[PDB]
Amino acid sequence: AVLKFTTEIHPSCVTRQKVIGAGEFGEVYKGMLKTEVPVAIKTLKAGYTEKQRVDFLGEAGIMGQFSHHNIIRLEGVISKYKPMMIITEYMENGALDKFLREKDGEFSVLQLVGMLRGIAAGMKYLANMNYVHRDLAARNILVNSNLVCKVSDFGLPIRWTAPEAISYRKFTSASDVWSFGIVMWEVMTYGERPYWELSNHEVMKAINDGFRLPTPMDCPSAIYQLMMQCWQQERARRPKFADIVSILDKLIRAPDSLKTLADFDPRVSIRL
Ligand SMILES: Cc1ccc(NC(=O)c2cccc(C(F)(F)F)c2)cc1Nc1nc(-c2cccnc2)nc2c1cnn2C
Repeated sequence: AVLKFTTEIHPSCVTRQKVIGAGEFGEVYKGMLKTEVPVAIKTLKAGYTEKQRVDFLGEAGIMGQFSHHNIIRLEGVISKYKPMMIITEYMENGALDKFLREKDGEFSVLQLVGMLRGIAAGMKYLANMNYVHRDLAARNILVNSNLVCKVSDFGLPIRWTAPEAISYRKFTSASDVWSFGIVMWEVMTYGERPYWELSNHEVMKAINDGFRLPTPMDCPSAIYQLMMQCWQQERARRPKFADIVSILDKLIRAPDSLKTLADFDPRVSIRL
């Protein structure tokens, strides 16, 4: 029943090709699926514990339940044979943080805001399904060849985490909203490191002292206003994901709304 939303894939349809990561007790590979389609494949290798099996098949089962344009698509699961596997779609463009950093300045404001609308729609879906992500960050978002962003989770983030989650482990959709605000800043800066060189303790002290990240360059005023309200100390005052999706949708559909830019604070004076 755990796998009720998932298709069981036969091992003969899967070809693992290269290791692209390490799972909790296994490797992640790039490979091919016949039914050929490129896929990502996470294995659970011999010797896994009971807890690891529960977490692995539980992950597969929740992923099978998710069917949304902005959530990574599960192709299927191998549970009847060993090694067990979770198989997803593969995105040639890869993870959003590296993608942005390698394409600095190459997109329009409308394209960047469109990416954020898609991420927000995915998060609205997860929150509605009562799934708390806990690690929302550009590094966990994949980009397809239509620039569509798919929320994912590759495993292990002070800089992205809401204060109540840091302080007492209160992870909710509202702490995900804080993270989403950080993702907004990541997108609009083309993948800059949140808080630059500040250490983790310096970031937490700054947040507690009331400081917040400054505006990206060339950032629409409405977009910075929105990310700032994602960073309200009081969890109950932050927008819900429904509010975020609605605002982003309305801004894109009336795109002149994005022409008004927030003032950028220069960190350097050049006089000529
Ligand atoms: C195979 C697999 C198994 C499990 C998961 N699980 C989730 O994403 C997950 C879990 C819980 C909740 C949610 C959410 F709530 F967000 F929906 C999502 C993803 C993939 N797939 C990957 N794919 C790629 C990849 C790389 C380059 C281009 N394309 C793809 N790298 C990966 C992984 C996994 N690791 N790595 C390094």
